[PDB]
Amino acid sequence: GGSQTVTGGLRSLYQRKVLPLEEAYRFHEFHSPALEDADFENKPMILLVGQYSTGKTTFIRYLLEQDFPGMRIDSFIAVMYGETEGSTPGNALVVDPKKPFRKLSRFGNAFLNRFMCSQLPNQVLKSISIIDSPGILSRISRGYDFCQVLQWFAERVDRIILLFDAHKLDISDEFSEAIKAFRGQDDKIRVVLNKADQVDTQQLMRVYGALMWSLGKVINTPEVLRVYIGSFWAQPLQNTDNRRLFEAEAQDLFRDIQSLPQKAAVRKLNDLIKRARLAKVHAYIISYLKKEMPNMFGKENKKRELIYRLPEIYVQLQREYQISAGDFPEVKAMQEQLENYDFTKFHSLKPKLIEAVDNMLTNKISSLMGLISQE
Amino acid sequence: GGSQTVTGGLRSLYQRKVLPLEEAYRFHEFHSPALEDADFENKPMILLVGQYSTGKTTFIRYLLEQDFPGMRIDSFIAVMYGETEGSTPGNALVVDPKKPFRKLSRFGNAFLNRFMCSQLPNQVLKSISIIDSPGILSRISRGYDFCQVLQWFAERVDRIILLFDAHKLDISDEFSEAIKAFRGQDDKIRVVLNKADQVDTQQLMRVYGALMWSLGKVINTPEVLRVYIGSFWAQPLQNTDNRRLFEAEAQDLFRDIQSLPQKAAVRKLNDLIKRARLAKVHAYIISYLKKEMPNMFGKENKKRELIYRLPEIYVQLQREYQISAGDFPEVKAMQEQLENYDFTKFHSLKPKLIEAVDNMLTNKISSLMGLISQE
Ligand SMILES: Nc1ncnc2c1ncn2[C@@H]1O[C@H](COP(=O)(O)OP(=O)(O)O)[C@@H](O)[C@H]1O
Ligand SMILES: Nc1ncnc2c1ncn2[C@@H]1O[C@H](COP(=O)(O)OP(=O)(O)O)[C@@H](O)[C@H]1O
Ligand SMILES: [Mg+2]
Ligand SMILES: [Mg+2]
Repeated sequence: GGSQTVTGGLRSLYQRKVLPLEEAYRFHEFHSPALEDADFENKPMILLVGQYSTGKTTFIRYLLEQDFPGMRIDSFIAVMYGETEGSTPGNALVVDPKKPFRKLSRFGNAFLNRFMCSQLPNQVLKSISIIDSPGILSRISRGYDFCQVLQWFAERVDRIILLFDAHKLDISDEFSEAIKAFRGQDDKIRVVLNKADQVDTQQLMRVYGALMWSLGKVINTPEVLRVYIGSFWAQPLQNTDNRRLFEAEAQDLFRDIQSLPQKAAVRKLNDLIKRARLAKVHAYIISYLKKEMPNMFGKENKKRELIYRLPEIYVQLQREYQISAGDFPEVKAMQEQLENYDFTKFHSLKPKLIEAVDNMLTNKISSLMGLISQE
Repeated sequence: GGSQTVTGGLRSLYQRKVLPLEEAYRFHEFHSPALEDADFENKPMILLVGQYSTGKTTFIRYLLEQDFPGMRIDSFIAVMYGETEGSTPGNALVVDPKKPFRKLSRFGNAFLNRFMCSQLPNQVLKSISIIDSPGILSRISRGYDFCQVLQWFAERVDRIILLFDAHKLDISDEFSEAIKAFRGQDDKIRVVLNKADQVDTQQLMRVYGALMWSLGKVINTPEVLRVYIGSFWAQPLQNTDNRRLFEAEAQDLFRDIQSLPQKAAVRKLNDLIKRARLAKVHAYIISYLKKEMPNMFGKENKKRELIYRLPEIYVQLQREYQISAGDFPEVKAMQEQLENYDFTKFHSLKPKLIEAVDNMLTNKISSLMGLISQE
């Protein structure tokens, strides 16, 4: 709801202020194409990795506080918002251009047959999407590369939740192999020690301790991971000795997840800023190239002189516009592309378009970050 | 007290039954010398490794339930039993032949000046000895190799206790370097998470979790370590939310330490058994060598034939005495030593002496293990 206003504000600011400066200097043919409305309406995703019978399917029902189609308390499920409670098989989901699952077609039927999108109107899903994963075992035989599909979600997911069972902590080689496939994205990982009320207090310490022991043994990062310890479902507690703990841990978890759409808003706001800066540089470059072109003859001779002297051009522009060499595009990649452009057809500099962007960066953004601040 | 009877029983059984079979065939000149009474009166030792201000000195006062000389709540201290409360500086301790600290002389004054033996009549010390260690810091500058002296205690100690502070868990590089020096003896290690009542329940989980995380990150062993979580001193509890836990953990700790003298008794009982078996083999070998020697001439010629055919002798004896080739001494090491012996001066086989040992192994040991069983 509130972050749908943020989404609208970003799209608006981009189309009114940034996009015209990209189109004026063919930004989209050099670097990246125009941003579609899909680039803005992204809800942060969560990947649930956990062995069989850990409680992932219940964990989802616990957050949503509601059932979802084809939940059945094994395959991949993408739980997302939807006007009506419905289910979409994977073979059809990977064709939907309004879904991030279009690239998943590379794994094929053996995977698609074990892939589904369950939709339902639920508050949680208005803000984020949950991707359940098949329960890892503790033999093997899947007609798709299970460790590569897991890897693929991890790179496009905002949060990864390793799920472990305090009643039966049995980290398997397959699970460990999956965790080693998530490395390089440890900041996305959190852990959940479920069914904590099933064991007595001493046993919880042995299990929880043996968990961290073997995790750090695997991830080999000085940055210890966060483990939310509790019993995550609607049922009563068995071993109430740590009731207060399990409740604070659940609140710490709800706060983590509830922050994801906010963190995403900022990430998008920063990406829009960086894009708007790159567009400025691109406009200053093309403009200078146009400025120097002769009024009539020696056009192809001047074009090649500019391309060869492009490194000097960069420094020329950095100084007379106080801009960083960091948001400049790579020198050689430009030169390779500037070969294919009639320099004389470029547009002279349009101060009207740059002012529109600089007025966005100085004034218009301070308010959005204020709209994000009001959680 | 009770394990002083075990000590006496072992010494008695060795002197009455084993030692005469070793002396009859010069066992002590080939393999290992006669066992002194010191070889039996060993009390298991404990090495306390822990950073500064963790509470080691209090931890010791907690177990003993009593002060000890020069405790001062930094240097090595060997807390051991003693008729009277006294203190012995290190420069004099390393000269005492009735102390295992005679080899420590290799590190010298810079270490000896930071080494002491505090004695006192205390029940705990009748059974075991505690070796406090200087508090590791969290700079460096000691005039002795701190990581080599620690290593030296670890190899002769029965139990190593890593001590950590839940109020300020700051594993330092020096401490980690020490823990890496204990590897290869992980079975001796236990951990103690002290001051657990100082933090709230959630913070305990973060600290305890971060501990195991970085420990397994260091020791790299699939065998997770045991961490006794509590507040180990006579004072009341601050955060009573986990009173029951901290009490069971302390009892689990007292049971671990209280078992050490029993485990040692068994280790000695097994070592005596293995020695008595090796003595038998040695007696059968020397006897056979004597048996084959000619009654008069060709003595040096026969001696060399036997030594060369000694591998065949081993198999000859293994079969006609149903004994394992495992407790046989190395073939070549014997041959190198059998050069220096007038074979004709050996003694013929003495069935009287072997029966004395076999009667010890069949009958006399079943009772000692019963004396150990009665904890
Ligand atoms: N918080 C909990 N405490 C104890 N048992 C639970 C809890 N949550 C789920 N379970 C049990 O664990 C089983 C596994 O549930 P499910 O989530 O379907 O498996 P998976 O997590 O592998 O999808 C269920 O039968 C349920 O009864
Ligand atoms: N169980 C405990 N809980 C809280 N504080 C403690 C506990 N035991 C000791 N302390 C405090 O920690 C400090 C360090 O004590 P000491 O054992 O002398 O240091 P070290 O362990 O480095 O020898 C002491 O001043 C004491 O007040
Ligand atoms: Mg599931
Ligand atoms: Mg101390």
